[PDB]
Amino acid sequence: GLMQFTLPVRLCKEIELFHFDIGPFENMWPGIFVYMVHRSCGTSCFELEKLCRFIMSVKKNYRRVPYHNWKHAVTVAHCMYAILQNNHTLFTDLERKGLLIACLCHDLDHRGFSNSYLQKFDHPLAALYSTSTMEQHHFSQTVSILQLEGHNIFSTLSSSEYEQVLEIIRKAIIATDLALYFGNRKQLEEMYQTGSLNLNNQSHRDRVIGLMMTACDLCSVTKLWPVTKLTANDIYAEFWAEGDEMKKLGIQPIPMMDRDKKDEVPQGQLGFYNAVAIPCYTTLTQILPPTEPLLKACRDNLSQWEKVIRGEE
Ligand SMILES: Nc1ncc(OCC2CCCC2)cn1
Ligand SMILES: [Mg+2]
Ligand SMILES: [Zn+2]
Repeated sequence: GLMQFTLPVRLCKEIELFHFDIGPFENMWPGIFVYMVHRSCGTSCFELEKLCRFIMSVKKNYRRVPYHNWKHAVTVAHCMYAILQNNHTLFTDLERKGLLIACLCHDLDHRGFSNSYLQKFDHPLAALYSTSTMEQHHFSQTVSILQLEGHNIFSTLSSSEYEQVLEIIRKAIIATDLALYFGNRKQLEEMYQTGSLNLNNQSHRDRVIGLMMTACDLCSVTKLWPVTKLTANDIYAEFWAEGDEMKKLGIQPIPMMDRDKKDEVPQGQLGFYNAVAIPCYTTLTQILPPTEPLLKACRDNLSQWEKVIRGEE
């Protein structure tokens, strides 16, 4: 285990920043993830042969969809890495191990369709899992890959630590269901403001990890404008495909998913930053002050979308 991963100078420096873009070279993404695990967790956290086999099976189980693909998995993992590196002492050994794996696995086998579309289509997964449909599926796929021979990266954990890490991963992946975020953020807002937020309270830790998962999952809105703007195209490529599939079931989709209403995109992003993103990063900055650069970048991107609307770009 004297084999370190190193990145070229520009990446070695920029990877520490919240707004890092992992770049268009797919073959560098595994090495970027291993680099992050080594610095975030330690060079001993995982057996490298097992980790590499885990990563390549996870990659194979992401689909070639415009947005919810392998690049998203690694991008979301990198956002978690930056949060963990700016909040060193706040998180246990198992949490750091668990959360980067949770982020890598959080959208496993995504087909580019919302929980709503599965329900309206009457997909088998909607019968198996009544709520957080895709998210229970992502966690199921995680456990499946973990159970493949030579893929159990948690092998050296005790039985109790193993149940703990798999519970961190399960709660973290379920928390990426945006329908759960609204209630979770509201509850964290109340607890921070009334002064009852207690990081020794496991149910409180769970909620804070939940908000971090939402924060990492939405992190396209916290990049530099050229990345945010170009990621928005991939996000909308999926929304519009889903809108088309709604129209095939004889259902008018919400306007955000209707490709006849592309003109309304900039105003839809405004609503989304105001309703979801800004509140998310505001509450996260309150609980974890060193994540402030995410809120700042989100506010900058909101300002850029206001400029699109005024015809200034
Ligand atoms: N930039 C961005 N990122 C995520 C978004 O999700 C939109 C939700 C509303 C219904 C579908 C999910 C939107 N815009
Ligand atoms: Mg998801
Ligand atoms: Zn995601």
